[PDB]
Amino acid sequence: GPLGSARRLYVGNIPFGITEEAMMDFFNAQMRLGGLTQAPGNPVLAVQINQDKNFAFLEFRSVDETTQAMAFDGIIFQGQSLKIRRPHDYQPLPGAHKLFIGGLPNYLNDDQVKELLTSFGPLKAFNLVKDSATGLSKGYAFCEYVDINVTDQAIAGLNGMQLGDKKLLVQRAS
Amino acid sequence: GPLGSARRLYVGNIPFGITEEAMMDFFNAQMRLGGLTQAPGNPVLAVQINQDKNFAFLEFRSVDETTQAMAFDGIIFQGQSLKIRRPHDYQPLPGAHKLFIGGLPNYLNDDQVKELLTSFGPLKAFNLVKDSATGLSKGYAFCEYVDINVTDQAIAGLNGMQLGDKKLLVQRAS
Repeated sequence: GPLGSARRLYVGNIPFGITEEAMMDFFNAQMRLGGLTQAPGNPVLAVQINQDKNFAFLEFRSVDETTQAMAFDGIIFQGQSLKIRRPHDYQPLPGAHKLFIGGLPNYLNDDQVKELLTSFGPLKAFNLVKDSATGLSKGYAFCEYVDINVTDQAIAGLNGMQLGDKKLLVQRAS
Repeated sequence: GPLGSARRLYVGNIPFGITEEAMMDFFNAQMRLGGLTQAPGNPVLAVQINQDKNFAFLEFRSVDETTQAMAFDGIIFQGQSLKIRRPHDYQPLPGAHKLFIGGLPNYLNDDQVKELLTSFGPLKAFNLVKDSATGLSKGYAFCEYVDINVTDQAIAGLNGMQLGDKKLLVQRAS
C-alpha cells in the first residue's frame, strides 16, 4: 500500500481448465443472489488466471464491494472450495486492529508477555506499559498482529480466561 | 495433457478404404447440419485411422464440441453404422489425479524434485512453488503423471518418505 490493492482479490483453488469469462460470470451472479451488490450492473470487471499455479485475481469496480466479496471465502465452485484473500500488497491503515491486553501479572517482563501473544501469530507492534521512573510493569500492554485475521483468534483464545489468579481482558483498543 | 483426451473420440465400424480427409469432411458436415458447433469454422482438427483394425480417432478444437459429437453414435456413413465412444483414458472429473508434494528440502530445485517423481514414470505437468521476491522454494510442488494409473504407486512409494531432514507428504491435491 498504503492505499494500494483496494479493488483486487486473490482466489485460490480454482477448478482446472476454467475460463476467465466463466469465473467472472460466477462471481457476478453470486454478488447479486447474496445481496452484496450496491448498484445496478456487474461488480467484477475482470479476472486474470494463472493456469500453471491454479489461481486468479478478480478486479472490482468499487472498494466496498471488494470487501463484501470476501464473505464468499470457502464457496464451492465445480466441486472446489475457493480460497478468497486480500492481495499480499494490501495493508490496513495503522492502528486499525490494535489490541489492549489487561489483567497481566506485574512481575513479568516484555519478552515473557510477548510469548503468550506470538503463540497466535507474529506481531508488527508491541508495548508493555511500565513505570518509567522505576521500570516496573503496570499490568497492561498493546499490540498489533502482522496478519489481521489473527486478531479475532487472539481475542477468542485469551478474553475472559484465567492467568494466575487474574482474568484477562483482550479487546480492540478503540 | 489431462484435457487432451477431453477433445477426442474413438470411432469404430469404419468402412473399407476410407481416408482421413473423408472422415473429417463427414463429421464437420454433420456438426454444421445439427447446429452442434460453438463458433464458425470446422470442429474436427485431425483424424488418425487404423485400417487393419477398422477404427479411427478424431480430435476436436473444443471440449464442449467433443461432448456434442457423441450424439452421432449409430450415424450412417457409407451404408455403415458407426460406434462413437470416449477414449479409454478420458477423465470425466479433470484434475482428479493431480498430486500435492509437501515437506521438501527448500534447497532442492525443479529438476531435482522431478527426478524424485519420474522414477515412477513420465510426467505431464509439474511446478515447484517459489517466493517470487527471492526465487526461493516454499517447499511444496504439484504434479500429474502421463499414465494416471501410476498415481497411487507414487503415493505409496513417496508418502511418508524421510527425505534428509524432513518427511514427505504426497497426496491428491484435491
